[PDB]
Amino acid sequence: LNCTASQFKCASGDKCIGVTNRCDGVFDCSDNSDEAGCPTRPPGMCHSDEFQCQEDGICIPNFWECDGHPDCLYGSDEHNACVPKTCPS
Repeated sequence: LNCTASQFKCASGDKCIGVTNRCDGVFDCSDNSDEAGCPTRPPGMCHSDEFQCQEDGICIPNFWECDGHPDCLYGSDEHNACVPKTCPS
């Protein structure tokens, strides 16, 4: 018998782990079918959701960009070109 859609049916079929553990960085079931299809695709550039810092390229969440805090090595996340409004209220 099958399992719920929330339970990712592993290609092995041994364990029907949840989709929350599908591509979660953890080999939950056999053959790593949960993590086999991980579309990280970092071709030297960070993922779309993660801002790539200018000086070093270290990936940070895009929310950290122009967040009022120099998360970057040189604060390129708070780059002068941004001029964010960043209303405290």
